[PDB]
Amino acid sequence: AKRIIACLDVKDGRVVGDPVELGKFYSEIGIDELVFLDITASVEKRKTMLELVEKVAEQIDIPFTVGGGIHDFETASELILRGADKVSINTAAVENPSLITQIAQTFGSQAVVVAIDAKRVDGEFMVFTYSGKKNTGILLRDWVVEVEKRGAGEILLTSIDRDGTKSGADTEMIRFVRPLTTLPIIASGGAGKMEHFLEAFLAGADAALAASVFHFREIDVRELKEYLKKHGVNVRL
Repeated sequence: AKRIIACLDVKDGRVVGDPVELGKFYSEIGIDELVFLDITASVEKRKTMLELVEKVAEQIDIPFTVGGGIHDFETASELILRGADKVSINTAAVENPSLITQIAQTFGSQAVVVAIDAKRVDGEFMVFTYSGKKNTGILLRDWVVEVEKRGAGEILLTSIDRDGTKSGADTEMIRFVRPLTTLPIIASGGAGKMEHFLEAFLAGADAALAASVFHFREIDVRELKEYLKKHGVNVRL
């Protein structure tokens, strides 16, 4: 049941056109799920994220994920109890793979999205943390397996190379990750036209995430659902 997810990068409660009326619009246009990525000053970060969950939960009935600087279980728990359906963790998850299990045991595995940012380094796929500032030296191959074994429910796969380029998704990497795990894969980064979405689902993606191409209105998601369904992709329309 392939999903079209819209990602909303947000700072201090604004998109980087508040996050709520924007996701409001997306819930109506036909978006299946939302993702909110907060880049707030860390001293106001916890309160701003909680407030954002509140206001989006008050008017949006489709699943939404919130992430970005979620460092422990208490932050994850309060964001879920406040109205979020899933949390995404990357850096805390990498530095502490136990955290996947910890969130998953209270909120189920389906409540834990692990965001994997990967990049080619010397011919190998490698996991990056701190928003692509740190090469962890961990092979994406090894980290994907461990992520599922720890109890994750979904993997948000972003190619740092092809992210924000509009020149197509990283189908070689999706195909690389696809035989390694069972979890739904959310491909993020690269899509700049509808054909890139089809290419992503053929690679093995269970869901497509785009941020810039939806906001700038380069792609309509009704049009895009029509298109993919036309060419055999099982989308909910």
